[PDB]
Parts: sequence; C-alpha cells; structure tokens
Amino acid sequence: QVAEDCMGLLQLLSNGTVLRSESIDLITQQIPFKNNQTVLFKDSIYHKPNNLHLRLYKPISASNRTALPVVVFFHGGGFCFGSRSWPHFHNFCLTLASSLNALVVSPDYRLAPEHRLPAAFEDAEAVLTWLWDQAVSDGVNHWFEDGTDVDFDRVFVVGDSSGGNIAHQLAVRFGSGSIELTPVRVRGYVLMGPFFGGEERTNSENGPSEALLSLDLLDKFWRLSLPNGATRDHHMANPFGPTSPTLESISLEPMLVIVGGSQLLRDRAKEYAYKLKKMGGKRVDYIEFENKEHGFYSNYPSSEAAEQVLRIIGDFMNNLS
Amino acid sequence: QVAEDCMGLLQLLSNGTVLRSESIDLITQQIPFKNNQTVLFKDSIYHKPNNLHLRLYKPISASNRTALPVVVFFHGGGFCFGSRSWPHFHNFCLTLASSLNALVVSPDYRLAPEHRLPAAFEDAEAVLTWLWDQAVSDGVNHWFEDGTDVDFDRVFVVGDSSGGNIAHQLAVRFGSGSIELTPVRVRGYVLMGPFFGGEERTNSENGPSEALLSLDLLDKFWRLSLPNGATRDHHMANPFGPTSPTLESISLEPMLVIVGGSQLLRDRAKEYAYKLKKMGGKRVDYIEFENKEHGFYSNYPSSEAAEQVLRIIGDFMNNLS
Repeated sequence: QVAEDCMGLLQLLSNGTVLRSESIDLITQQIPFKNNQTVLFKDSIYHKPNNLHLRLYKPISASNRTALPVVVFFHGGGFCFGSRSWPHFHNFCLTLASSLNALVVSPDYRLAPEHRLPAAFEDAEAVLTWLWDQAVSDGVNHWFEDGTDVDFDRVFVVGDSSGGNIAHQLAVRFGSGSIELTPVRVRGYVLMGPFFGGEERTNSENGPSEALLSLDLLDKFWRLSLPNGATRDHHMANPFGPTSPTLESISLEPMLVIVGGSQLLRDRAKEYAYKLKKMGGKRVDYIEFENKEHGFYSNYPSSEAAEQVLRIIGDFMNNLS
Repeated sequence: QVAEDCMGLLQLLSNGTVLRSESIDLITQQIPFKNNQTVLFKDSIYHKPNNLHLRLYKPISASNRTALPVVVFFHGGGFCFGSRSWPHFHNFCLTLASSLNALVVSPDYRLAPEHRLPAAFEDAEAVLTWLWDQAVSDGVNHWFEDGTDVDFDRVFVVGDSSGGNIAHQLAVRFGSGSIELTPVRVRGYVLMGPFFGGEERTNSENGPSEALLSLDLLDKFWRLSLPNGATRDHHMANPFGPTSPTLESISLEPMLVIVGGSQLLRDRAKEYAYKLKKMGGKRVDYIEFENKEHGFYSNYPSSEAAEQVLRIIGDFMNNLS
C-alpha cells in the first residue's frame, strides 16, 4: 500500500493544472549594472547516527562588521521531499543570508514514508540542540576557516510549508518549557504557508488547484507522513485538532504567518493565525499576498512579492531584536 | 520491481550532496527601479485521447510590433517528472517569451514509468503536428482573444535535459525526411544539457555528485524510462550507440549544445557535439559554462549565467532567421 501510494504520488506530483482562461504575468527584464554580495557556506553533520547534515551560510561583508543573528530555515516538501542542497532551497538561503545580514542554518531532516512524522520534529530539535552545543563550546570559530561572530540571543526560525509546521512544533516545545537551550534564544517564528491539516476541508481547499499543488497531493502527503492509522486531525497535522495542546496556557514567542491569496492552505493558515490572535498574550501578524500560490517567495526569486517577503521578515527581526 | 524502483527514486531524489569544503556564491541584491514586460499565456489540449495540454506564451508589447518566431520548449525531469505548469518551468518560459520576443510553446508529455520511452517522442511529434494544424487552418487567431501574428517559417526547439533528448529525436526525424510539416520550418535546435545515456561511464559521470543529480539517480531514470530489457546503449538513450542511426547521411539543422562545466552529463554532451562537428554538413556550436551544474539557467533565474544563456539563444535565433 505504501508502494501504491508512492506510484500515485509520482502521478499526482507531475500532473499540473489547466488554466480555464487567459492570464497575464509581469516579468522583470535585463539589469545591466547589478548589485552584488558574496555568501560563504559549508555543510556539517549535526546528527551522526542518522547522517543528517545542515548547511551554514555567512554573508561576508556583513560578518566582518557586526555579530550576526541566526535564521534557522526549514525547507518544504510534504515531509516527503527536499534537501538543503537543492538549488531551489540553496538559492533561497543565499537570499536570506545576504538580505537579512544573518547567519542561516539550513538542515536536512528525515522524510516520509521511510521516516513517518514526528521524525522531522525530533530532527528539528536536534538542530537546535546542535546549535546550543556549538554556542557553549565556541565551535562557531571552527565553522569557517576565518572567524565568525554569532549572536545566539537573536535566533529566528523561518519555516516553509512542512517547515512551517516544524516551526510551529518548536514554538510549542519552547513555549511550554519542555525544552530550554540557554544561551540560545528563539525570539520569533516565521510560518510561510505552514503545512497544517484537517479531516474537514476549508473553502480554499475545495477551490481550484494551484500550478503544482492539489488537494489530492496534500492528502497523499498526509497519508505517507502521519503514523499508520492516524487521521488529518492528528495534532502533528492539525494544531487545533480535538486532542491537540490548548496553547492558551502556553507562552508563544511572536509569530509571522505569510501565505498566498490563491493558496489551498490559505484559509487554514488564517484560521491558525486568528485563533492565536484572539488568545491573550499572543502576538501574531498575518500577511496575505493577493493572487499568489504556494512558494511564490522561492519559486519566483526575483519577483516583487519575494522581495517584499524578505523585507517583511527583516523588519520583523529588527522589531524583536 | 517498478514499485521498488519508485521507492528508491524518492530516496535518491531528495538525498542531496555534502560539500567537502567551503564555497562562495555571488548573489544579486535589491533592484529599486526594475524594468518590466507583460506576457500573455493560455493552455490548450493538443492530444485529446491522452489529455495532453500545452501552454502558449505571447509577449504583449512585441506581438503588436511584428510577426513572432516560435520557440517550442521541452521541459526536463528524467522522462519521469515535470509539467509545463510547474513554477520552475513556467518562469523559464516567461523569460524565453519576453527575452527572445517569441511565441513559446511549452507542452506536457507522458512521463515514465507508466509511459516508458518512446512515449515522450511520439508526444513531441504530436505537438509539432498540432502546430502544423494550427498554422494551415489559421487557428492562431483563436489562440488569444485578440490577434496574433506568428512566423511558422521561423521555429526553434529548445530542449532542457530530457527535453534536450527529445529535441535531438525531432532533429533526426525531420533531418532524415521521415516527417515533414510545411509551412512549419524548424531552423535550429538548442540542446541544454541533453539527457543522453551510455552503459560505459564518462569521466564526469564518475566525478562528484551535483546539488541534486547523482549517477545513481540518472541510472534510475533510465531503468524507469527505457522499455523493459533495454540497456543505456539503446538508441533512445545513446545517440551514438551500437545500433543507433548513422547521422552522417542525415541532414541536421544547426544545433546549439549548452552544458555546465560541473555537470555529470558534460563529457557525454561534448562527445555528442564534437562527433557531429567532425561530420561534414553539420553546424554544431558547443558552449560550456564553467563551474555550473544542471539547470543553472532555470534554477538560478536572475543569475549572470542564466542571462547569458538567453542572450546566446537569442543570437543563435537571429543568425538562423
């Protein structure tokens, strides 16, 4: 049955969508004199038994000027695909590093079906634990050949899709006081189109398919990701499911939920944000980019929307630091 | 066994690579005043029985000024993945359309393992046949709501990866006189990192893995794509295999082979080009972008290398038109 679902994933993934009507897009043209920055980067093992690696990024000109904040970036996929080394994600981290003038940490995590959830969440904690280990032992000076000054008091987690779900899980784990990693302080979370689930569909989930994503594909992701016998109302998928933490008692750090207007996951992301808003103590900003689909920030690197996301994440970081 | 190979494909695909040493990349920063263009586009069925669609792109400002040449773009994958609607490929076609001031045709084709090769090649011919049908019946005027002037005497095929292989197959089919579609004239072919194969490895194929591609992944592609019992020396994979056409008797239109210096497929692409060069009547240009891996033109849309590829394809089109 896993092999059946695997074959169906391939079919669904590359199936695409058909535009009912004409559409116009706006494309940026040649830029003769372009502005430049170098970004240094390297891979390191963070979990030796599972052979899990992360990539560290450093903006060179900015690193020599001040102590850098940390952005931990968790890639997307459906808990079933994606590597830090993939051009798509690597490119995004290059941008994050230079734009935010920050040290970026981009870990691999175990993917399903081989490693069903909560494998990724365990791995995400191992990344944060690895960072702690590096912070307290001055392993930072051996990250790159030259020196590197890092401010572990200014850490931020940026989550894309399934990485957005991972971000939420960390926030809860820290917020509840379950895990605690001084001198590492996560000051905020950025949930870019977080991968949340539910047995009951939202209106947007029943709406038209995106360029790549369909409701069937998302359902397939959950079938392969969640433990055998679980439903989409499981707390790992649905943060507001029947048996999920209350969250009204948990102290969460400030959160930024970014989503596209034409996303299937839009309604569920807005439900998420505004349920937290109405709860006391929670600072949650919700930003919706009109007429955009999943991954617009990374799928269209040089678009106006992507640039704006980077600016918003930057301001968010300034406000909290 | 197909289900076994499917599970192994997933693992191999998202496995990634580990950098042995530090690396630097150069990233372009914010562009305050950006130059713009609109591109109109639509989907059409070109093969009703298999429900195969293509996407037509039109640069608006350029279409009102002159008759547009045609670029038929065949997407990559490994004959196993990819849709015209995918952001990755859609973005590239937006660029092609505006940069080259051309009408772009981006078809889906049936993918393996469900449809093993030569399914894609049959579908590629159906696209060209569809274009012929449109040209001779003035169906072009009903492509978009407004008018569209197309020069079917100036058609070019741009192939990416597996699409590069498809391009080669069309070139042979036209060149030999097997198929002929007046008033449609394909004046040249662009083979961007064409997906060619061989039982025997090149030096580059034994070299280090790329960000995404590994030799194992490419081998898996062929196992799922080629008919059951075939080897990588089959003519559909290897154009210079033991039982492949001679090509010295076939009249090929001018060809442009573009490849990255750090690609696994580099050596085989260079063998391809220079074997044709040494044969009389063949005009083949070979361009190698140093220290680049597969898909650099599309994976890094706003990079210097990608811009250069677009310029080179443009000059190629001018020279032949």
